[PDB]
Amino acid sequence: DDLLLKLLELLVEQARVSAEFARRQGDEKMLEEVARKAEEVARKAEEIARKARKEGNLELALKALEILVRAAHVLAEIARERGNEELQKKAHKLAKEALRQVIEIAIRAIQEGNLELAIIALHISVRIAEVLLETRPDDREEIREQQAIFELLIAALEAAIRLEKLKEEGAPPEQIERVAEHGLERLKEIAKEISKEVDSPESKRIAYKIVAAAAEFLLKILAEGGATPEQLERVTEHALEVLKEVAKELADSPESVREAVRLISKLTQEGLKQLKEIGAPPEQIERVAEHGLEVLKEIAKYGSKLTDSPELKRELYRIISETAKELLKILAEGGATPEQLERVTKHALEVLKEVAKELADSPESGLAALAAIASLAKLGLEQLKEIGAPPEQQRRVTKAGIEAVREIYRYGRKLY
Amino acid sequence: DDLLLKLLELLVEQARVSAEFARRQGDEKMLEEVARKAEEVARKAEEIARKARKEGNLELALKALEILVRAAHVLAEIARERGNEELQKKAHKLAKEALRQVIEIAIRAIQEGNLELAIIALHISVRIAEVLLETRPDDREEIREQQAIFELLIAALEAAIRLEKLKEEGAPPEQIERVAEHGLERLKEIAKEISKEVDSPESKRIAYKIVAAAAEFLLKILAEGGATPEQLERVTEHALEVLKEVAKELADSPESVREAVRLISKLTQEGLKQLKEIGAPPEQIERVAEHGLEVLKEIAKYGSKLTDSPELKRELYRIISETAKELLKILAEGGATPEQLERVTKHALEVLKEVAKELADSPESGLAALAAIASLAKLGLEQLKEIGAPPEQQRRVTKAGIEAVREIYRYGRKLY
Amino acid sequence: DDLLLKLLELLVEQARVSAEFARRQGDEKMLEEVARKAEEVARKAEEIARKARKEGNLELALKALEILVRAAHVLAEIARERGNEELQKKAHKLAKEALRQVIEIAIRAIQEGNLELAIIALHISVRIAEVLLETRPDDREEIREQQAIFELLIAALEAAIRLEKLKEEGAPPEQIERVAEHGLERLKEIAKEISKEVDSPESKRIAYKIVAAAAEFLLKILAEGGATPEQLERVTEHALEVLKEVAKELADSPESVREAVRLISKLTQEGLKQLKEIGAPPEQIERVAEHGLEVLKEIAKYGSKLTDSPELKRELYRIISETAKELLKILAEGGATPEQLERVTKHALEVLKEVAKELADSPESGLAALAAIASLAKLGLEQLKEIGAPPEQQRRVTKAGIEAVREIYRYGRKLY
Repeated sequence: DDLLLKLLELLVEQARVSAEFARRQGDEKMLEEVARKAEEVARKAEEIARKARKEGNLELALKALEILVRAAHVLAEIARERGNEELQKKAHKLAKEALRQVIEIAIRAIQEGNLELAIIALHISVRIAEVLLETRPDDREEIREQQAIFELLIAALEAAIRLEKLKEEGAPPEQIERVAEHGLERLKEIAKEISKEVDSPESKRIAYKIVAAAAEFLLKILAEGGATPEQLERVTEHALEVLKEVAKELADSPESVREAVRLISKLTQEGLKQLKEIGAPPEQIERVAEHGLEVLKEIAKYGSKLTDSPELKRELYRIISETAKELLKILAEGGATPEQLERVTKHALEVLKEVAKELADSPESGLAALAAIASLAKLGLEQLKEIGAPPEQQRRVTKAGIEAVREIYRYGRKLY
Repeated sequence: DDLLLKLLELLVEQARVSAEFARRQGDEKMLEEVARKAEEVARKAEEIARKARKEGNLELALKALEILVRAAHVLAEIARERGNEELQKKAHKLAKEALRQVIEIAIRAIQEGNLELAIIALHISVRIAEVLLETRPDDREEIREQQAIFELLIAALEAAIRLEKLKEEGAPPEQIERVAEHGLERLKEIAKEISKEVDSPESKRIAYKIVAAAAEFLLKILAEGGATPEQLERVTEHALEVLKEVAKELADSPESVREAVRLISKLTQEGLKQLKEIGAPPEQIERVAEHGLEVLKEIAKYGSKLTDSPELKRELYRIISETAKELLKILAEGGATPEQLERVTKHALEVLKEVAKELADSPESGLAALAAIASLAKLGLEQLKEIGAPPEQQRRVTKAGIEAVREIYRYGRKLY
Repeated sequence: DDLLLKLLELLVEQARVSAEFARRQGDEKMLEEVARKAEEVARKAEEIARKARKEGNLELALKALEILVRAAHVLAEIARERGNEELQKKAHKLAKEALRQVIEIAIRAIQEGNLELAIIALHISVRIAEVLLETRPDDREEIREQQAIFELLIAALEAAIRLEKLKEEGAPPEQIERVAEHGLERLKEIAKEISKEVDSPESKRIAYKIVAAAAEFLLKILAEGGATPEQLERVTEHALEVLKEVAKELADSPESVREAVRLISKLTQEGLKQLKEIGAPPEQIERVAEHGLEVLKEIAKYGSKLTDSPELKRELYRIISETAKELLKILAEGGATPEQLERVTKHALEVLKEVAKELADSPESGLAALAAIASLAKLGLEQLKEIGAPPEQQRRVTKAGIEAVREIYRYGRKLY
């Protein structure tokens, strides 16, 4: 592929030189034709960039974005002197989209755990900032949002590199966890200040996603560092608590709540999977599971306060049920006893019951939630079946399931 | 070697920085001294560049050209603000020589087929264009000729990179052939429009060389791709036809014809070489040989109608005869039956006779043509002897030789 | 590692782009905040640069310096529009310190033989020159000193790369020596002209260090080139002689003598190491030893005119004695006869006596000179003991030592 990108660079640079020449000559027809070439080059680059995004070669994607930056610069240089607002609109929107895509790449680079790609991407984002700055210097809010995003990314990167070097240097876990907490606290404070600054929904969405990625990166490097599970658990709980606080600030929209749950659940699941891989005693696993479910429930409750969509409620509840199913599957893969599984299953059902009691407001949603509860009970009983649990355990869980179903039906009879 | 080039770079940059300083001081003596230093640095670079050209390291030559470009930039920048026309004339001429050399390198990069070298060369050609643009705001025509050349190189690269990828992807040879034709026909019509747009004989020479190289590359990549001989033959005809059409526009000077036939001969030689290498039946080879020879004949005629020089006529005859002799020698090395050898020998004698009938205007040119015909007969008889052909075939050939020589004398009898 | 500095690059770029935005907006508060941030970035960079200097990774050191120069550039670019003096004062001082450090690294890179590091250092020096030039274009003497240093480095590097090439080519050592001699003579004439231009003690100190390093490099490359010991000795004499000339021209301050002596001693040591490793006859070693000591005494004699510092005189005598001790150590490691040991030891005592006669001016300085020659006598006797020289040789040397002490006491009786 690289030849095509290099050709597009050659083309776009030629378009720049031809445009500077055409500006010296006053040739509006050449300017029009190179503007067409520049748009078509940008189209070729965009089409290739989506292909690179599909295949996951970040270097090519970033290079394609740099071509898009260069093409935007040429288009903007033309649009500036021509006064053509449709070119200015196109370039500005393309630059916004590039900023979005490079931010997504930056999040992905953090998620994959190589910081050099993120740094390069962030450099390209500063080029995007230069293009944006020449495009619209009066949108101080966009600039400041990009700066906030950048500042957060830099803060995350500073913690990331510091931690990565402490790991490579073989530092004592006590120093590491003090640094990690200081990182989380600083990130939280920065995010909290950013939440005072900004009002773009997408900026907040991005911000929380970055924070979540920063917590996940900490989790990854800390876990690869091989620290004793007690430290992993303590950092995890602090991270979940921070994530809950920062969500309680930043989340106030359909997508933000849905994504916040998706993130917190993902990070919970990841952390529990790390505890499973290190071979932690099930007591710690169960504490993380409960504390995670409690946090999730508190978030679900918080998010629900604004709500008017049964559809969002349905998907949220579905995600909560998927979370419970995943949690039980992790304990089962972890070789947990049926008595640990029933304790967890009971708490999970009780959380589901409480979350249904918060969320539910129609018979239709009541049925859907009930069906989810029932499906969880089915999977839970299927775990007890797979471990060959005594019939009393099966009866206990089944009765609890029936009782929860009955109580939710009593609430359903109040709603209907 | 590169350390010397690197010192020359930093010397150039120090000349730039010291020239900023000297302008800020008003130190005309320092400007004179650093201008001498920059000329001498350029002289070192020019000698090293010609050394690199002799050794065939394109990277060194290109880097040395970039040094020459940077050196020219500072020289021209000083000369412009000084009003020094001798330095301005030196810089423009040197930059034009650099443009020639980079174009030749770009053609060589197409010939060697590593398109990354062609990309790097093309990038340096953009740098040449930038310095030229800062040199000549007035000669927009020369700049536009360079742009046309660049656009042709770009078109060639679009075909080249498309084809390279299309064969990396292992596509149907027929789909490849449709793309290759679309490349050639687009290139040809572009070249025709370029032939209207430009007027420098050398620019047209360059353009034709590029077109020839584009066909040559397509042929080489297609043949290395293992496409069946029918595709090679079809493309070869189309390529010859293209070369013929563009030559019929461009054949306005002695060396233009000489080059045109040389390039047609090259394409023909590569054609037979690939048909030999793939193991095609001599049936295809002999058809292509006839095609190439008759195109050559019609071009040789056409160029002769546009021209008068005795030495050109002599050279054209010589080249045509050497071409025919080499093509017959290739067919004989290709192991074809004696029948194909005599068929081609007869056709070649007829071509040479027609060429004599077009060219000949002095007893000396008659004798030279006769001597060439005799040399062709000698080589033909030598190949019939080496394959051990029946004596009747040998006699048939020498009789045809005498008959041709008789007809040459019957023409010459009008002049003598 | 590098990523830390890359974050600093991002912060620098961000500081620039935000400061250009803040200049479009009139945001004095942002300018103040980013200026503080840029100073803190420079603080981070300075500490990292000290760490790199300690670890001796020159690639990192040069990277860190370049990024420091970038940080200085943005700091100055902000301070210029602000009209702030203290930032300009800081930047100018820091840039001079960076120039000093990069020059030291350039000397070290000449020592470590990979001239690409010296080229990168030289590139950074040109970047420093741009920063200095945009900082204070009226401080022309500093710029001209940097130019003199650059010119000297260029002269050295041109000889260096020429020798590297002739050595790699396998040129006859006589031609290499002719080139090296011409290099040294050219370097001396340059150093003379530099000494006619400059008056900064540090500039002369740097200059002489560079000259000494150039001779040292020439010696090392010629020795690696396998030249016969006679050529090494002839070059060594020319080197000592030219080092003496340039030292005498440049030196008018205390540490300059101490360093000059140290450098001459180093070049003497390196020469003796070559003759020892190649297995030269001790006759050549004894010539080099005498010639070095003779020159050292000429320099010590010259230097004695410049100051009354007792500490300096004691240091010079100390270094002279260390030189004699090292010379004996090398001669003994060379397996030379007790006759060579007495020949050299006698000269060593005598040149020490001359050095005492020139330098000493007090009872305390007499006792120091005495103490040193007595220490030399102790080592000399220890060498004659370790080689197992016959008691008569031990006694002959011991009496000569006592007589040197007697002569020193004859002077001591006039000093007290």
